[PDB]
Amino acid sequence: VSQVRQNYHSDCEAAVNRMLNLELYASYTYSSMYAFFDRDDVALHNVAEFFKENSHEEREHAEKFMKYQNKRGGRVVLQDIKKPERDEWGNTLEAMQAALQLEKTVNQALLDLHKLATDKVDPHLCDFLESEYLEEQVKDIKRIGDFITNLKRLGLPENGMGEYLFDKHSVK
Amino acid sequence: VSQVRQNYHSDCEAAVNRMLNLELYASYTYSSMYAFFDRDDVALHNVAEFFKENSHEEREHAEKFMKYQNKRGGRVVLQDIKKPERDEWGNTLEAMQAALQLEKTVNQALLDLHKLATDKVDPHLCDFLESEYLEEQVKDIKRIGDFITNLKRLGLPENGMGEYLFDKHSVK
Amino acid sequence: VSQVRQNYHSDCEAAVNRMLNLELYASYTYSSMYAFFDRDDVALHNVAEFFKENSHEEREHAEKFMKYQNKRGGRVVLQDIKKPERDEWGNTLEAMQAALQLEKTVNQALLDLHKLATDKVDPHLCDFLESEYLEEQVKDIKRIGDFITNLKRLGLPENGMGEYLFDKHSVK
Amino acid sequence: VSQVRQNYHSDCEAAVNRMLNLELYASYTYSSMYAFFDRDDVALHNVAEFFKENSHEEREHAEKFMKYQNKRGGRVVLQDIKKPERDEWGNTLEAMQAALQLEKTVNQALLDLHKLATDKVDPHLCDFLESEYLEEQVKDIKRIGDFITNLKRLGLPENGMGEYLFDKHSVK
Ligand SMILES: [Cl-]
Ligand SMILES: [Cl-]
Ligand SMILES: [Cl-]
Ligand SMILES: [Cl-]
Ligand SMILES: [Cl-]
Ligand SMILES: [Cl-]
Ligand SMILES: [Cl-]
Ligand SMILES: [Cl-]
Ligand SMILES: [Cl-]
Ligand SMILES: [Cl-]
Ligand SMILES: [Cl-]
Ligand SMILES: [Cl-]
Ligand SMILES: [Cl-]
Ligand SMILES: [Cl-]
Ligand SMILES: [Cl-]
Ligand SMILES: [Cl-]
Ligand SMILES: [Cl-]
Ligand SMILES: [Cl-]
Ligand SMILES: [Cl-]
Ligand SMILES: [Cl-]
Ligand SMILES: [Cl-]
Ligand SMILES: [Cl-]
Ligand SMILES: [Cl-]
Ligand SMILES: [Cl-]
Ligand SMILES: [Cl-]
Ligand SMILES: [Cl-]
Ligand SMILES: [Cl-]
Ligand SMILES: [Cl-]
Ligand SMILES: [Cl-]
Ligand SMILES: [Cl-]
Ligand SMILES: [Cl-]
Ligand SMILES: [Cl-]
Ligand SMILES: [Cl-]
Ligand SMILES: [Fe+2]
Ligand SMILES: [Fe+2]
Ligand SMILES: [Fe+2]
Ligand SMILES: [Fe+2]
Ligand SMILES: [Fe+2]
Ligand SMILES: [Fe+2]
Ligand SMILES: [Fe+2]
Ligand SMILES: [Fe+2]
Ligand SMILES: [Fe+2]
Ligand SMILES: [Fe+2]
Ligand SMILES: [Fe+2]
Ligand SMILES: [Fe+2]
Ligand SMILES: [Fe+2]
Ligand SMILES: [Fe+2]
Ligand SMILES: [Fe+2]
Ligand SMILES: [Mg+2]
Ligand SMILES: [Mg+2]
Ligand SMILES: [Mg+2]
Ligand SMILES: [Mg+2]
Ligand SMILES: [Mg+2]
Ligand SMILES: [Mg+2]
Ligand SMILES: [Mg+2]
Ligand SMILES: [Mg+2]
Ligand SMILES: [Mg+2]
Ligand SMILES: [Mg+2]
Ligand SMILES: [Mg+2]
Ligand SMILES: [Mg+2]
Ligand SMILES: [Mg+2]
Ligand SMILES: [Mg+2]
Ligand SMILES: [Mg+2]
Ligand SMILES: [Mg+2]
Ligand SMILES: [Mg+2]
Ligand SMILES: [Mg+2]
Ligand SMILES: [Mg+2]
Ligand SMILES: [Mg+2]
Ligand SMILES: [Mg+2]
Ligand SMILES: [Mg+2]
Ligand SMILES: [Mg+2]
Ligand SMILES: [Mg+2]
Ligand SMILES: [Mg+2]
Repeated sequence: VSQVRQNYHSDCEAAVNRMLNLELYASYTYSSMYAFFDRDDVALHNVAEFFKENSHEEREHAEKFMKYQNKRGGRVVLQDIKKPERDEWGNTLEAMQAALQLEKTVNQALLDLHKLATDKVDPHLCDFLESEYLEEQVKDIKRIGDFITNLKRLGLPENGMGEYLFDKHSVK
Repeated sequence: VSQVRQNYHSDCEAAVNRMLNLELYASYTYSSMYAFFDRDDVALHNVAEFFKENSHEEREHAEKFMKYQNKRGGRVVLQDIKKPERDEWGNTLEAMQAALQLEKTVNQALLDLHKLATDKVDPHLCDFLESEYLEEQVKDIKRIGDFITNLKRLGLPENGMGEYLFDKHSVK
Repeated sequence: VSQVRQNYHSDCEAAVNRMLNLELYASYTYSSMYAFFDRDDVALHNVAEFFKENSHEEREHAEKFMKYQNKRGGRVVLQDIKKPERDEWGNTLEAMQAALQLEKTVNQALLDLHKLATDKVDPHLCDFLESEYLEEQVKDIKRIGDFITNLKRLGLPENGMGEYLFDKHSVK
Repeated sequence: VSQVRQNYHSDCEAAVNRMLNLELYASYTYSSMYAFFDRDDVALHNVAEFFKENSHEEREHAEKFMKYQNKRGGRVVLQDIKKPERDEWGNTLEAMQAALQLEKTVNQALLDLHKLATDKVDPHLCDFLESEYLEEQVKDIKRIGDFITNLKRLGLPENGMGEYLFDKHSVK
């Protein structure tokens, strides 16, 4: 019943709230990875800062969904932000593998929201996802995949010298 | 039979001409609102200038449809620009309510043209509407809705002090 | 057993993790207030931006506790970030009253952590709280109290003109 | 009997002189590490310069205690600066392990002086230690711990290539 609401299905409104939550969950997982790589017994500061920056990006993505919801006349409904799946992330390779799976989980949720928007004939929501989320996700998945290939080439997890070299030449 | 024409359905060509006319109609309605708020017995100059700027925006939107029509090899066909529904617009709240309904009428026509372009499998016309019209319409509807909420909060239509305050702090 | 750990009690390590969580909870509550004041049927954008900025400040406070934990050789342990107490915040006065109580809840948790650090004879943790958190909390509580006094003076919750005036002259 | 003396216990005056001596001892140990890494048969110049800079920092810390003593009306009493525990420091890992233990010895002496100042109700001396010494010590211990983690990852002491890489990418 919002005065601005036009062509905005209840199902899309709810799916935007769920997508908002998933972006916040992804942010929190990257915060955990930042804190792990900043541990004195891990101490890979460029890796830590890579994940801290990703945490900020995902929070920005969540805030853009809040703004979107209000622009369309939907109502932001928040739920708990679940803690990350792990308390410790092993090493740079294990963390990047977890980041790749997280990025693909977020991408699948964005693609599913695009399919719902398509089914409800919502071109504005389709354009928003295509213009503000789907290309960044493909770029992020490619970047992380490239890093995993390099970490395997550098002999992770066993090769500690390879892990050091990655921190000093791939994320400086 | 234009040498440039490719994947451009006659129905979409005609609907672009009708959409062009509606943009010119919207421009003319905003011109009327400008002239009303510039009356000596209305005298809300920042409100008048808000509507004058919207009149120019809608004329620009119409000219972009003329250029689009020619780029695709369609032919611009003009019809009369109907005078606005009212000769006088009451007060800032009544005018903003009329502007919200006008913006939603224009938005519905753009969404209907997007559905026709989708049915005729015209991705260029879909992209044009998504990239050049649909996001501006959502932003404009949100802005006007926000203003209506504030005018009601300020006690319009009865509260003349509230109307003055809006002119001096919301559209300066 | 961290190689850096010195004079850092397990109880203080755990209380820092709980304090981290409370800062994230406070951030999330301010995010909710931002989204509420950005609604088309609320539409107090300077109030919304005040709360959005507070949301960012509290996230920064949480990240500083993560860095602190690692500097001392403690281990960051994350828990769920609980959703805010309300889904809607009434009006500027109700939201500022909720913000004052939230700031005093955070302040009481910081004072309780300072008392634990005092009992465990941890001057570094005491100094950190005194230098990085306790003075900002007193300033924030004073600012919000001052705003509540002004909102009451302006006739909130009933006086919508007063609410408009506050948005346009106290948080611009 | 100094005209400036107020709330300055004899025990704190003596403990400041002992703390002064320990800072000079720490400076001298870092001087020894500088000279070791500058040897032609060691030749890790960035490591050498790291330790030379730490030697200067500790001398500055000692001079600040001399100034403090005089500000409070105590009297500087100097003792011999004992030569460092070792004449040669093995390799970058052995030296960093010795530096970590030295930093924790200095930190424990600062914490013990803070406890004495607390027992004698000397808030000025407490503030001085908290503001000028205790946070730098936590930062220094964290930095050295992080370096030790990286040197172990790089295969020290056996992996000479790892030692070279550290000199060229961690302390450049
Ligand atoms: Cl709708
Ligand atoms: Cl529709
Ligand atoms: Cl619906
Ligand atoms: Cl929902
Ligand atoms: Cl659950
Ligand atoms: Cl785990
Ligand atoms: Cl995942
Ligand atoms: Cl969905
Ligand atoms: Cl054609
Ligand atoms: Cl085709
Ligand atoms: Cl055709
Ligand atoms: Cl036509
Ligand atoms: Cl007619
Ligand atoms: Cl009329
Ligand atoms: Cl209309
Ligand atoms: Cl149509
Ligand atoms: Cl300890
Ligand atoms: Cl101690
Ligand atoms: Cl303990
Ligand atoms: Cl814990
Ligand atoms: Cl619970
Ligand atoms: Cl509620
Ligand atoms: Cl609270
Ligand atoms: Cl506590
Ligand atoms: Cl005295
Ligand atoms: Cl005294
Ligand atoms: Cl005495
Ligand atoms: Cl002495
Ligand atoms: Cl002796
Ligand atoms: Cl020796
Ligand atoms: Cl030592
Ligand atoms: Cl002492
Ligand atoms: Cl290299
Ligand atoms: Fe994202
Ligand atoms: Fe991403
Ligand atoms: Fe990204
Ligand atoms: Fe338009
Ligand atoms: Fe597009
Ligand atoms: Fe418009
Ligand atoms: Fe516009
Ligand atoms: Fe004013
Ligand atoms: Fe905070
Ligand atoms: Fe104190
Ligand atoms: Fe605060
Ligand atoms: Fe603040
Ligand atoms: Fe020192
Ligand atoms: Fe130090
Ligand atoms: Fe230092
Ligand atoms: Mg309504
Ligand atoms: Mg619904
Ligand atoms: Mg979910
Ligand atoms: Mg759980
Ligand atoms: Mg793009
Ligand atoms: Mg690349
Ligand atoms: Mg021809
Ligand atoms: Mg035709
Ligand atoms: Mg028409
Ligand atoms: Mg007629
Ligand atoms: Mg766009
Ligand atoms: Mg706005
Ligand atoms: Mg260890
Ligand atoms: Mg413990
Ligand atoms: Mg808690
Ligand atoms: Mg719950
Ligand atoms: Mg005490
Ligand atoms: Mg201060
Ligand atoms: Mg003030
Ligand atoms: Mg004398
Ligand atoms: Mg004496
Ligand atoms: Mg001594
Ligand atoms: Mg001797
Ligand atoms: Mg300090
Ligand atoms: Mg560091």
